[PDB]
Amino acid sequence: GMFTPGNGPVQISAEAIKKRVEELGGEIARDYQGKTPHLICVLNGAFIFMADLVRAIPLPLTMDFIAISSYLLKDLRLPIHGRDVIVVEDIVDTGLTLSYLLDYLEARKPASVRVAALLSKPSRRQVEVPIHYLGFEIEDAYVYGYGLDRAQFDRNLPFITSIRPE
Amino acid sequence: GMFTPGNGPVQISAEAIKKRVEELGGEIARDYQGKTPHLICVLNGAFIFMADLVRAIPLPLTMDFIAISSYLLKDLRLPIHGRDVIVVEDIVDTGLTLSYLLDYLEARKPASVRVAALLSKPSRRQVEVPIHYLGFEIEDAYVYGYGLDRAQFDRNLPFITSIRPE
Ligand SMILES: Nc1nc2c(ncn2[C@@H]2O[C@H](COP(=O)(O)O)[C@@H](O)[C@H]2O)c(=O)[nH]1
Ligand SMILES: Nc1nc2c(ncn2[C@@H]2O[C@H](COP(=O)(O)O)[C@@H](O)[C@H]2O)c(=O)[nH]1
Repeated sequence: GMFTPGNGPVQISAEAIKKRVEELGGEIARDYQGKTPHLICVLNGAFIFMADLVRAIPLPLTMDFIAISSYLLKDLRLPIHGRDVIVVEDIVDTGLTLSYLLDYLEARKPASVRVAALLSKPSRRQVEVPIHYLGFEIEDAYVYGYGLDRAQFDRNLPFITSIRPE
Repeated sequence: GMFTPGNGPVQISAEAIKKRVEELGGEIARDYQGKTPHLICVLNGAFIFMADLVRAIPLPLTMDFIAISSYLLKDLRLPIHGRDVIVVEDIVDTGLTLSYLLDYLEARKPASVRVAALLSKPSRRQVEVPIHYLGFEIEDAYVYGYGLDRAQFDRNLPFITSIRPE
């Protein structure tokens, strides 16, 4: 029993991920100095990114967890009105899901909204959505690991890997 | 801006936590060899423990996330009937919540159910519940950090700390 990488074109080590997440955390801490952000994790794929990210943000903050599908499974529990909100996503593909979520959150009138996403495949972008804190921009490929699944499996791989289009 | 420990009687470093979680992961991997566990994370407090734990279990597995309160906020999404289920909890206090959850899960007839909890305060136990994979047994105190909150705050501290009864 060992963690094995797929043969896809995208591969990112736990160490590389670790270093990038720490930089993003430091960036957020700096940008939100003097404030109390409310980080909203988009389940299920972003829960590991969320876990590592928050531990790299030396600020007083709160968090929530929600589920959403393309075209809202889990609702918000804490108020976001007037809060400085930070959405934590796993990967931005077409951008549809994030687009719906941002409109949903904006309807409640938060003080501000910024987005943190571990990955982004801009060649697949169909709706322009903002990503203020991006881990890595990658080519078009189906990735998995580090929270992201492959038919519900492989969310436990400590690294990001992928399969071939075939 | 820096992570600061409270003055309570319970203090556990990120390093100590890291080492213990890795041992538990190795234990699960060994016990569940040849099987495909389904880990159910009890939100919100156990999401960091969950993130680190799964990355220390070199086995094919699936996961889900649910919310529950003393005396069921977020429901199950994946089937558990016939599955070898592992509940991932943050801390066992009176044991009431875990007791309800186990009965809930058992009603669906899983193949087996085992429990992993980062912490346990047995002096506060009112209902005997099983913990097959325990991180640390601690004295009675209100802890926070590493996913656990203090009025919704401090879930981001990379270590477990606590406050004084006063
Ligand atoms: N596991 C995995 N999920 C993906 C990938 N690309 C997109 N997704 C899923 O699709 C969701 C939204 O994609 P989008 O709405 O931007 O098209 C993401 O949050 C993610 O859960 C991928 O390459 N691997
Ligand atoms: N943050 C924090 N939460 C606790 C503590 N003790 C109990 N809880 C919360 O209460 C829930 C269940 O407690 P129980 O049902 O065993 O009495 C736990 O899952 C946890 O969320 C504590 O010391 N600190």
